[PDB]
Amino acid sequence: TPHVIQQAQARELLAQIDVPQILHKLFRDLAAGLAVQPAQQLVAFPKGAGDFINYLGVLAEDGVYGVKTSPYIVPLVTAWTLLMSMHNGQPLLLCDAHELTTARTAATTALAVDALAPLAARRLAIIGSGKVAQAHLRYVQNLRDWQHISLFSPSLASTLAQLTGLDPRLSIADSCAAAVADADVIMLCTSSAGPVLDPAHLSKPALITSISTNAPRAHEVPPHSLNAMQVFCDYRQTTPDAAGEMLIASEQHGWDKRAVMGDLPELLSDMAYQRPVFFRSIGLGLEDIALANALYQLQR
Amino acid sequence: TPHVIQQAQARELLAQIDVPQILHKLFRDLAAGLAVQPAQQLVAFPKGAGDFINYLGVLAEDGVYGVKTSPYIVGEQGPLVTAWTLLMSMHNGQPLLLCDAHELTTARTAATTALAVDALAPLAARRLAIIGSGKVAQAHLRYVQNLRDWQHISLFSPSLAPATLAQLTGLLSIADSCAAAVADADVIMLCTSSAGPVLDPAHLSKPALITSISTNAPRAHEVPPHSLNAMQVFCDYRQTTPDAAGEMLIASEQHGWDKRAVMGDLPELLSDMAQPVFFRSIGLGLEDIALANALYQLQ
Ligand SMILES: NC(=O)c1ccc[n+]([C@@H]2O[C@H](COP(=O)([O-])OP(=O)(O)OC[C@H]3O[C@@H](n4cnc5c(N)ncnc54)[C@H](OP(=O)(O)O)[C@@H]3O)[C@@H](O)[C@H]2O)c1
Ligand SMILES: NC(=O)c1ccc[n+]([C@@H]2O[C@H](COP(=O)([O-])OP(=O)(O)OC[C@H]3O[C@@H](n4cnc5c(N)ncnc54)[C@H](OP(=O)(O)O)[C@@H]3O)[C@@H](O)[C@H]2O)c1
Ligand SMILES: N[C@@H](CCCC[NH3+])C(=O)O
Repeated sequence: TPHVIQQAQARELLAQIDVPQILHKLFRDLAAGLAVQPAQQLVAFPKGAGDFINYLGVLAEDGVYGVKTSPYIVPLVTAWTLLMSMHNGQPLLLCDAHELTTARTAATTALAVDALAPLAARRLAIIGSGKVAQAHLRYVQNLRDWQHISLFSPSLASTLAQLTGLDPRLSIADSCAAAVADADVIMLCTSSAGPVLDPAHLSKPALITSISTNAPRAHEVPPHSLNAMQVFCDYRQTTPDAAGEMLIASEQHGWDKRAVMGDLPELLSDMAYQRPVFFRSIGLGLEDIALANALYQLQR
Repeated sequence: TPHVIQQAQARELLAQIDVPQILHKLFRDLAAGLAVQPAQQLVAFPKGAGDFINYLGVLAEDGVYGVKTSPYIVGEQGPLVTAWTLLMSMHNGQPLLLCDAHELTTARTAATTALAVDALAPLAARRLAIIGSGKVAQAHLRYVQNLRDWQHISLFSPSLAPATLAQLTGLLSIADSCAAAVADADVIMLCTSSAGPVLDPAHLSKPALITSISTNAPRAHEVPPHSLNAMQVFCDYRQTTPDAAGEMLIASEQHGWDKRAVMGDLPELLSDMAQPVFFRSIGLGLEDIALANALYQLQ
């Protein structure tokens, strides 16, 4: 120790791990106080040259804690996780967490789609076509008897067989509105700073999920729309004070956090469709540390 | 890369670097805006198991940032405390060095206090007292030895009243009490692992420079916090440390002390911008990142 895991081996090890299962466990443990989610810290480089965020997790029950450091340089974004022992204070693992991040994000949304989507859902929209959107598809393509799956990004008109080759039910829409038309579940998987979908423009109640974080107060629905949605999120205690649409809604549209009807801890320990349903994830250090730990236990 | 440097190798490379040099440059560099010193983060483990502190630094000059993590694991008769520094690249966002920072830390703590003693002690200061006799006290004694014409050096810990004879004779007396050790002292260096007061600046026979370094508890402090109201207060970095240093937090919360009485920090002292004297060090990530980066340059 410490084992140093570069990208290739990390991906090989990633493939041998049930991320949905690991995060499922992590949330029930968080619900029971067996894991602790510390605050993130963000530090700007001088002269616009970029930022870095440190994400933390304490897995008390497993006797490990960690930091993922993610620099954004000018646009290069990497991620590395250091796992430390709570028993002897020594480093266990230093792991390239670039792919681990993508997986946990999609698997976290996935857990929320499983807990929240109505059992008989048939139509799926994915907005965004990057790796996070593809992972989202990979991790939700089996959760329901989807008849139809729609995908839209701007760039998609102007490589297309990869996208349609991830599922036989997937077709490229020419517009957001086409993709989401008649959708039971809509997964917003974009880099967008600002709204990509108004829930007022829906033909029926849907489950809407959102993951965009790359911007100060980045958000994918209109902040006012939270007041018209049944609102869920990854963690009650952290996400409302950082999710852009949630801040803006509370500062300007009189939205109160107490309107949050459940987080994943509450959903997955059973403590938590006449209106649309909104699920917000912004990423939790605990997800990063859980995953790195799973690699560490696998690496032994 | 990344290189992993364990304890024994870290010490050897440490012997090859000029710590006071590096910290002098560093603190001038921080005053001039060329490096960022964000606040430390303390995270409690659940159920009284302990905590960790993460120290950050951006050395934008040398194209590196990093994080030193320091777990504090509660034990039966004393905490187990470690320190590992991860140094990252600002060009490609990859790790450069994961280094055991146990001894690096000891060195940058003593050297930080030596910078402070230089800039704050009377140029005609004669008698020196050191409270504590462990690794940190040994480092202090060896970094501050040629800063003044010391005519007497006294030293106290309750165990003396091994690896220090390795520093007794690395540079003069061992007192039988705290009081005896600090009689007529011009500079008193508190170099303990104490969580609470080891010296009351009100029982001194005359004014002195009093320095403090202990971080061996969430709010460790080596002087009664109320005493900060009767002392001219300086610290390593005024932007962050007044909000973490035990005695400053307690004084502010209960003794009506206010952080704006901080008459200077080290960036200010070593850029001529500053003004009984107390100096408080709790460690700063930049110091940690600077020293780690030195070891990385050596490879
Ligand atoms: N919540 C979390 O846990 C977490 C963690 C890390 C990252 N993230 C977020 O995940 C996002 C997706 O990551 P990625 O690697 O898949 O990124 P990416 O490769 O940059 O993909 C972004 C996608 O958003 C699409 N998009 C659709 N409508 C858009 C609109 N109106 N404005 C902007 N973009 C629009 C883009 O279309 P084009 O084809 O036209 O570009 C593109 O396909 C990141 O940008 C980040 O904010 C979330
Ligand atoms: N070690 C580092 O790298 C480093 C770096 C930055 C800050 N610090 C801080 O400095 C502290 C000291 O570190 P160290 O490595 O020198 O520890 P150490 O080797 O255990 O030495 C601590 C010394 O404090 C003495 N001391 C004197 N009066 C005391 C009192 N009233 N209560 C408690 N202790 C008293 C101890 O007495 P005995 O001789 O009777 O045991 C001992 O000599 C750390 O615990 C930490 O807060 C350490
Ligand atoms: N290892 C050090 C702690 C490192 C943190 C320095 N600010 C100690 O014994 O207390």
